[PDB]
Amino acid sequence: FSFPFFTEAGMLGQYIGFDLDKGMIEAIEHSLRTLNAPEGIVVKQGDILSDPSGESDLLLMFKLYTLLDR
RNA sequence: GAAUACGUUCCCGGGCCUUGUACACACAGCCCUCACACCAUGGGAGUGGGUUGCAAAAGAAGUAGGUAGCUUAACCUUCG
Ligand SMILES: [Mg+2]
Ligand SMILES: [Mg+2]
Ligand SMILES: [Mg+2]
Repeated sequence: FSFPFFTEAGMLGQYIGFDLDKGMIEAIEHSLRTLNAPEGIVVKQGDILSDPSGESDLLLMFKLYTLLDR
């Protein structure tokens, strides 16, 4: 829900955060219409101690910490 | 200068006693946080032999056996 403040500046591109807890991702992904969260943002599951492959521009690391160095 | 506690179940404080205790300066006891180094142990792709076992092949020296080639002083010579 950082989008209200990410777009307060004008980030409007594809923000897609990847968690693993599906009982938490689906307890927060239903919000798309229930809460009427902005319609310009996707979310998809994924880890990073296993899957850091792709290309993007900004790489938000919030709960990475040293769990990958664990 | 006088209207006059019917009553002690109640941590100003102590005695008698009991069970414990996560107790001995001596009373109370259920994590929120992490890459965690570095010496010791249990492992552990492959390397390598020791010592070699096993299926064999090949066999140096020596010892023994055979042996039509070859060679030779003692013996017998029939004297070839
Ligand atoms: Mg007392
Ligand atoms: Mg041997
Ligand atoms: Mg010989």
